[PDB]
Amino acid sequence: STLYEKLGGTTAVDLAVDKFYERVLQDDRIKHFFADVDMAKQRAHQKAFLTYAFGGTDKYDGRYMREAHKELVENHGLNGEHFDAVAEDLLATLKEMGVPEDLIAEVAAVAGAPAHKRDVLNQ
Ligand code: HEM
Ligand SMILES: [K+]
Repeated sequence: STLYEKLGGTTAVDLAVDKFYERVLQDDRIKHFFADVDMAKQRAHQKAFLTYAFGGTDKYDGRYMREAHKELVENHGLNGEHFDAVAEDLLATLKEMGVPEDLIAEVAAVAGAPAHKRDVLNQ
């Protein structure tokens, strides 16, 4: 199954989520998409994204993805350049964790997959 077991338990998951959260928070390309939400919810998001990318797709229905990002698309100007910045932040986090470049490619293909990018971007 999912995230806890793929990364190797509680501490490892928290490490991945915190590093990802940190990088995105400091990323001027995209930090503003989180301006109207609290810090706890910003981290919860990076956790969700990470879970998805590692293969916990199940709980993130495309229709829910479309709706969940609709205000970003309509109100914050969310586009593909932004989507890519977040994907790239995740992969940079996993590299900074020593995760193998092949295995980063595996999640890179998931997180950045056309049907999901299409849903997030309200294409
Ligand atoms: C792997 C791709 C992604 C998945 C699976 C995903 C999933 C989610 C989910 C499940 C929520 C809902 C949180 C909630 O309802 O409590 C959410 C919210 C959000 N996502 Fe994503 N997301 C993805 C990519 C992105 C990207 C690329 C951005 C760009 C910044 C983004 C920005 C946001 C924002 C701003 C919210 C709303 C925060 C809030 O109001 O709670 N997401 N996303
Ligand atoms: K543990």
